[PDB]
Amino acid sequence: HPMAVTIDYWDTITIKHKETKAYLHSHPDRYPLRYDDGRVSSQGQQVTGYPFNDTNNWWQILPAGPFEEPKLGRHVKHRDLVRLRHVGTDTYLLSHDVASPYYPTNQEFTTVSFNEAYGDRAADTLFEVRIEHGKPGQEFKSISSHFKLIHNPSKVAMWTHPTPLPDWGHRQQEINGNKQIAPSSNVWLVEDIVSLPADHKRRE
Ligand code: NA
Repeated sequence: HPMAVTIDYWDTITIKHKETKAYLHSHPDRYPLRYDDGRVSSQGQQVTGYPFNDTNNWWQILPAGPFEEPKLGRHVKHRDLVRLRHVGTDTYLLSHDVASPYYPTNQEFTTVSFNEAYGDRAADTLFEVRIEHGKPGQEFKSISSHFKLIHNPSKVAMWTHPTPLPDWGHRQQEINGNKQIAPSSNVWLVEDIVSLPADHKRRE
């Protein structure tokens, strides 16, 4: 497929849910302190699934360890640990054992600052890219690498479903951590390497 290209660290990408077609998304709005059932959220930045194309779908895929200046040509591979930086808010994807908006059993997904992501909350910002049918050393590619995104501390899978969030979440889809990895509803794909120009050698 001409749009199936190996993804490199520091690329900016869009991440699309295979079954619902929603894009992984974020924006400045926060989770409410209390849900209707009385549970308490982290009040962190919302992470949602959004059906349309906009800049709030853009995430930069980054390495898992200490901060380093950008390098070119470092391919992401099956089962690598990664961070995902939301470009529009300059925050870092995080999950933790706080119950999600609609599923008391599933982990909340949110974002955190650079200082948190490379400091005391670093472990909670690491996610494994588990390619469906992946083999050791296999390169992660746009379009063709269907994958599950596994939170490294807890082994929950990033998940979504169709029933929209309330108005506080802009009636977008919930994103949370599924305790079961096997379901096909845990499958995502990278639709576009946004940062990689159309004339770049990597597309040849
Ligand atoms: Na582009």
